[PDB]
Amino acid sequence: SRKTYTLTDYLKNTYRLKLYSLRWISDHEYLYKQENNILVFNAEYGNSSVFLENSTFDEFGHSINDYSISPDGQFILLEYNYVKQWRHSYTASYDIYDLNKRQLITEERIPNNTQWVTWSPVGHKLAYVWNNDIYVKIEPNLPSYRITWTGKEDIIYNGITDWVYEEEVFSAYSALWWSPNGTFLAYAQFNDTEVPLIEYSFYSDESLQYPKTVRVPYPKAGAVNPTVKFFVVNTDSLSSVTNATSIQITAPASMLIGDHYLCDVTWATQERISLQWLRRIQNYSVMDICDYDESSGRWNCLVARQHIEMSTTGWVGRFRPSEPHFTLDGNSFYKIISNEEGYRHICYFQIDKKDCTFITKGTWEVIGIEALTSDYLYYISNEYKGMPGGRNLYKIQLSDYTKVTCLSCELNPERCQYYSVSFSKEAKYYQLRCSGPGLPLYTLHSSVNDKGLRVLEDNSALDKMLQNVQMPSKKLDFIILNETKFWYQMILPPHFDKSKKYPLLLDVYAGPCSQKADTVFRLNWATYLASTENIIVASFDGRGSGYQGDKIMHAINRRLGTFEVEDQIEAARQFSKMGFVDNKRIAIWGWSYGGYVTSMVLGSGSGVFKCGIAVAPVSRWEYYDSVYTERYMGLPTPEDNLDHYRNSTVMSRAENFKQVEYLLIHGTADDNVHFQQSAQISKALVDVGVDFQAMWYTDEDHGIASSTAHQHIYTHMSHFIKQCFSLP
Amino acid sequence: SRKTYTLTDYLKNTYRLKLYSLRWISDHEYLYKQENNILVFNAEYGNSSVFLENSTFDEFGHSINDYSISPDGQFILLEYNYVKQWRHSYTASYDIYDLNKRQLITEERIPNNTQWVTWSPVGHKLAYVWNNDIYVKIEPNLPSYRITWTGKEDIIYNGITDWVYEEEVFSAYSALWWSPNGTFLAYAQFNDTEVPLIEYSFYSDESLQYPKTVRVPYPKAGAVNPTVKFFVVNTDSLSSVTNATSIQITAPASMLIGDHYLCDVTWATQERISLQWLRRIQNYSVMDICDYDESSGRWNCLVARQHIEMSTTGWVGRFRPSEPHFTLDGNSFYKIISNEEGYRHICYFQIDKKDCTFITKGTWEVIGIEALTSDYLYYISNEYKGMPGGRNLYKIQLSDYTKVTCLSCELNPERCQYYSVSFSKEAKYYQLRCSGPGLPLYTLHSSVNDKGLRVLEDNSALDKMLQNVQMPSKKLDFIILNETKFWYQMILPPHFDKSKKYPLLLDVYAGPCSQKADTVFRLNWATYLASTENIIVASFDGRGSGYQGDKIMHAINRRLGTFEVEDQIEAARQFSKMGFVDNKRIAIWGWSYGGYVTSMVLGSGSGVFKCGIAVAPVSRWEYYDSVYTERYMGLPTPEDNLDHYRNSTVMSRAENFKQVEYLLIHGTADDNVHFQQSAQISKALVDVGVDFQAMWYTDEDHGIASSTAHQHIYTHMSHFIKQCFSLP
Ligand SMILES: *[C@@H]1O[C@H](CO)[C@@H](O)[C@H](O)[C@H]1NC(C)=O
Ligand SMILES: *[C@@H]1O[C@H](CO)[C@@H](O)[C@H](O)[C@H]1NC(C)=O
Ligand SMILES: *[C@@H]1O[C@H](CO)[C@@H](O)[C@H](O)[C@H]1NC(C)=O
Ligand SMILES: *[C@@H]1O[C@H](CO)[C@@H](O)[C@H](O)[C@H]1NC(C)=O
Ligand SMILES: *[C@@H]1O[C@H](CO)[C@@H](O)[C@H](O)[C@H]1NC(C)=O
Ligand SMILES: *[C@@H]1O[C@H](CO)[C@@H](O)[C@H](O)[C@H]1NC(C)=O
Ligand SMILES: *[C@@H]1O[C@H](CO)[C@@H](O)[C@H](O)[C@H]1NC(C)=O
Ligand SMILES: *[C@H]1O[C@H](CO)[C@@H](O)[C@H](O)[C@H]1NC(C)=O
Ligand SMILES: [Hg+2]
Ligand SMILES: [Hg+2]
Ligand SMILES: [Hg+2]
Ligand SMILES: [Hg+2]
Ligand SMILES: [Hg+2]
Ligand SMILES: [Hg+2]
Repeated sequence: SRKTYTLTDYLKNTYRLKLYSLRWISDHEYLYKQENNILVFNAEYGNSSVFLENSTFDEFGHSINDYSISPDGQFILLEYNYVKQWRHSYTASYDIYDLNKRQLITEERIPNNTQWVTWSPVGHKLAYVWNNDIYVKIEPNLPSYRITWTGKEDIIYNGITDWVYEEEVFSAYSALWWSPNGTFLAYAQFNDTEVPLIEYSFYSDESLQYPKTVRVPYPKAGAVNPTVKFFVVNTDSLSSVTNATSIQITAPASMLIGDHYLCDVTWATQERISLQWLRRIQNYSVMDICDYDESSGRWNCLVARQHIEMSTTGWVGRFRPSEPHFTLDGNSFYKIISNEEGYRHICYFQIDKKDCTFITKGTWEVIGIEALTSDYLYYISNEYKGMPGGRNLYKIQLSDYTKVTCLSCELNPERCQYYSVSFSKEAKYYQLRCSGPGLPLYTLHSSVNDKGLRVLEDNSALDKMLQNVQMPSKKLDFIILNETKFWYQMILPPHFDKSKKYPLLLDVYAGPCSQKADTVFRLNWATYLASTENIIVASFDGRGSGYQGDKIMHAINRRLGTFEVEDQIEAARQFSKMGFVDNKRIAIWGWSYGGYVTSMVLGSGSGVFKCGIAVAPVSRWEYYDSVYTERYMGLPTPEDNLDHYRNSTVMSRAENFKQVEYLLIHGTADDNVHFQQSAQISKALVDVGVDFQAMWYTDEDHGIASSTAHQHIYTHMSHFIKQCFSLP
Repeated sequence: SRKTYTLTDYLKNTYRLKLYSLRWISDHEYLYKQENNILVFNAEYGNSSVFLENSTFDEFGHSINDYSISPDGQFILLEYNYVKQWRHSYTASYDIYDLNKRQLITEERIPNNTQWVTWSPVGHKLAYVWNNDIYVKIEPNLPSYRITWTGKEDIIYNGITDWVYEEEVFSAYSALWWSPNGTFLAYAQFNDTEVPLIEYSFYSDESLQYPKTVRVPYPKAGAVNPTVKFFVVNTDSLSSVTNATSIQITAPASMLIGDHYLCDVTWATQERISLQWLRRIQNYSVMDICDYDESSGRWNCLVARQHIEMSTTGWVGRFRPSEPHFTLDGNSFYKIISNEEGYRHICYFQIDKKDCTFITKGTWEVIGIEALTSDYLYYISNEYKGMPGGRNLYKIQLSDYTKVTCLSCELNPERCQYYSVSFSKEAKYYQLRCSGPGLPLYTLHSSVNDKGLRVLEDNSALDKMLQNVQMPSKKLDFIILNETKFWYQMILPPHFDKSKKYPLLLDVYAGPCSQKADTVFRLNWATYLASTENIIVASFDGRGSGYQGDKIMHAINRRLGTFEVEDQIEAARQFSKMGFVDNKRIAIWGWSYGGYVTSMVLGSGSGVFKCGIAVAPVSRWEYYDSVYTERYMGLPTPEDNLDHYRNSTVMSRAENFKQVEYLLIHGTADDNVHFQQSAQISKALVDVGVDFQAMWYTDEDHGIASSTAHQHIYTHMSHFIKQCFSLP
């Protein structure tokens, strides 16, 4: 009798997950916004106070989009007139509110169209980027000191990243790193002069008479990449009129040999910076340790103190070289690295010593190092119950690596099997965030004896609403393919009954290092397909998938569009032999990498799939960005990996699409996976006389996330799938 | 007759219409290319021989695209390396083969990437355009003299048209006019310096890593237009030492006041040039008559033989000012002019005399004037039987305008009701080509005692094949709306039965001056729909339609998207009364203006149509080019016609599309009706939550006519009509 979870429930967000996003501000307090008051909370006791009254900024005269409070708490940054660029980049205007007075500063304001701004870690110095150059303000109401003069739109970038660096290398727009002191300001400079431009039309509102042409410096696989330089400036010695000096730190000679990337920057102490470099052929990386010289005022990077990682099996790291976590004295650090068995585990490195010491081991992987004090290293892993799709927090006593406690595994075991965490300063307290399989649960904890303090949000409201709906359930399990375990999940209709045959939709991603079978709770399209349409929605993690060692993850090295495509096909075959799936109605779908795989699968000739939908697919690896593509495929030259670049396009399989119903969807302002990609798919299908269905989304990007396009795309795909499956 | 006319039949051209395309070279001979031999025929006696054996250029090495025989028969131009640009423009390589000898010319060759070439009208001089400048060659083997020096890609065009002039004003790439003597070369020069650029992506072959951005100067409604100058050069007085002397003829003062166009250039005599100009507000045109002053060496245009044309109820002419046809002495001319009842008839004008004398009159119109001799003017009209969609050749004895003979009306009246004609020089002979309603029939005739000489092609072959096909029939008739006849045509399934109820597809074009109901024989998609799927395919000529007088044609003046739209809706309602139509299955489709009307009708909320298809539609007039749009719509400013430009978009009717099923299709490289227009349609349906189907065609233009794309669009559109009509 209860209602079923509908498409409109998913589209209009009727059943909302409650969050608890906080920001630690010391070792025992955090910020949290409640009824848009900015509150501070005391971790030990739970009492809270109003940091910034909800009311303040009513008469400000602009919607305020975000805020950033100075560390040594005298000022707050108000961000307004936000306009987005890419995934992380944007432009905004900024005001500064002096808290020890009820006053906005009216002088020497951060300019409009500022590209990035950051407080120093302690105090209240500011650094920002405007017209691609860096400026520094020692006091909020004083003139800034201009640090760089070479900034030039789409060409020279100081303190911010260009397109590939934002998106693929740093996952950030920012390229500024303050000293822990606030003394030094380090920054990167990117030069894109000879990087070729992607060009596409942007139509805008109907009033625009001529379409705009967007031009973005974007290196396609094998193309000229941007170069990079690294600098450090002393912020304590600046002059009102005299030009600031930037000291350059040069990449090591083993990188200057050819094309390379700056992949990570980390201050180990007030006087030591760690720079992690990577070769364009992403086989070799070097961490350089650079020390400030009292005498010279320059920075020395001793060659014998370089740390080097290489891979024979594939590439370095998952999506990048892993982060180094330094002990307080900066004399040693911890880092995740692939062990001799090919499983990622924590290694202990001492700076002027060469090898490292593994401190964890086994047939599972450390997902991340989350905190480090002198007594303990805290990390997240998939160790628990041998479930690669689960995640828990652990604690290692550094005096004996065998002394390891799981801090979250048994807290609430049927409801919580996927945790992330956020530690205060010095790791005195931590917030735990369980993401499933039950409703998300956010808790607070004390480190001394790992006692539970409270419960921050338990989603009881959602719980009450959900009891009135026929929610689907989720099965997480594995099949054997050729001697090996491969995991999958199924989202099953309510009142599931295995004596019936349900239509099956295989929801695929399957890019290198990905994981689609897990223990997270989600309310999504699949929820609606199972709850209302009685469709089984399955995801499978095959070769190339992550978190289960390099034998599985690297199987696809230099070979995209191969075993990962095959494995999705085999999984669907096995699913078909389960008494409960009807083999006449198996479909497949995905987005991005999932779109490519869906396309390759539909073009395989397998006969297993009746229909599929590819949204914003990659179609040919030569059309994709250098950093991501070359990492897995090398260079598209005859000298290297051209042949497989050519053998692994969707277009080459055009003829086999005659056996299937295909829906191809792409946003025309996709700066990431260019619309070109799908344009070449349709052209090939047309050259061969194959009929298929299509939809472009005007001015939409890779997310197709504007509110109306999002409703529209899922509406269209629901129609397509219902008809494929003969559902009214 | 058994088997039916199939989709494949249409797409594969199983049933070809034979043609007889001939080229007159004198008063009594024509060239005809059979297979690939060029044959010369004698018209009086009908004997023929081979002019150029198909074998001659076996060792040329290059595939020859076309040929052009000099007028004195001494040389032939061979065109090869043809690369198509827009509708008429293209580039190519040229050779000249010397006929009396059998020698290709190796000296002073026409250069590669030549943009236009033309022989003088009588002899063998050559004029060509390369890199936007004009060159002249007195003899094929001699050095060319450079006439212009200002040529500049996309900016200065000497002797060739820019995009708008090519497509909309001259309907030709050429902008060169040799005098009948070959003495003078007149030419036009276009300046597109400030015309804005339309920009769109061209993806090319799979191998292109980065898409190309195509950029073309194209004036949208109300934007800056190209300017034009007119020059004349004496080609008998050229020298290798001195530079060519071009004499400018300026446009009349009354055009010089504002933006204007050069619309038509005609040599009246060896020394007299007629230039027609039109104001950007296409309500005033001026014909200037200019004469060469032998002593001065100049050209003078007497403000007093200026002839003026103004429309009260609309614009001037049909798609442009009508062409003047000068008597041999040049002192008088005939031209089609709307008379005082609003019907287009032939007026006779004497060069320095006021007014003109109408030599035809009646409720019907002259379609074109085809030939002029001392004693007779020949012309085509729709007078016969009062059928506006019928066409026939007539003769008027000039010494008594009441003596009018119809030359084609009774040749074969049941098979032939739509004629065009091609006259030899001096009009001693004519080829009639009948287009329907029976199979095409080409005949040759002598003008003396209009005697039929021979049947050239009767399509006997096709006739026999069609006997074995269940061919649809065509019904051409009218309905009476207010007190006015509006014509329609229906294409009917074989074995039609007025007792059953058929689904109906309304096939629309309906732009200004157009005609979709006529007596022409066609083998097309409608043929298939009717013969195999049993769909009635109807078209209707409502207000705004042509050839029935200005009252109907001008009704849509400054109001595109109103009455032409409503009348299509009303025609469909009327077809529903007629008891052989299933009124649950009515669809509408169209291309271009037809896409626009289709979309305006689907979005009118009439409830009359179930579904419809729009191909490369105009969606908002501010997006379309200046010359065509402003003719019918004036300028889009607050002082002129902005309100109606804004209330006639497809986008404003978005919400209404929820009542119907729509398929929108457009090529991404459409340089005429920009993909933009459909991108704005799609985005408006998304912002209102309307689902619909789509198909973009990559790198296709307004014609979407490469064979694979043509096959693929009609295939996709057939599936769509079939499912909307519940037809397997
Ligand atoms: C919590 O309460 C204590 C005791 O009154 C007070 O000192 C502290 O400032 C309070 N913390 C907050 C964040 O309101
Ligand atoms: C920024 O924005 C406002 C309005 O857009 C303008 O008045 C102001 O002077 C600009 N400059 C600032 C605030 O730095
Ligand atoms: C950017 O690199 C190019 C080399 O192509 C060079 O012309 C230019 O000087 C560089 N600019 C800077 C500031 O490094
Ligand atoms: C037609 O026949 C006449 C008489 O022999 C001949 O002179 C003429 O050249 C022929 N014409 C053609 C085009 O074959
Ligand atoms: C045209 O191009 C071809 C091939 O590049 C060359 O052989 C020829 O010399 C060029 N010049 C001409 C034909 O005027
Ligand atoms: C083309 O027009 C531009 C803009 O007025 C003008 O500056 C230029 O001289 C013109 N050039 C020619 C050759 O007519
Ligand atoms: C010929 O005249 C043009 C302008 O009409 C000039 O630009 C060119 O340099 C001249 N060359 C000679 C040979 O005088
Ligand atoms: C701001 O906070 C107060 C105090 O809790 C709350 O009751 C009020 O509704 C809030 N008002 C706004 C502007 O959200
Ligand atoms: Hg990188
Ligand atoms: Hg990296
Ligand atoms: Hg990866
Ligand atoms: Hg014109
Ligand atoms: Hg014109
Ligand atoms: Hg017209």
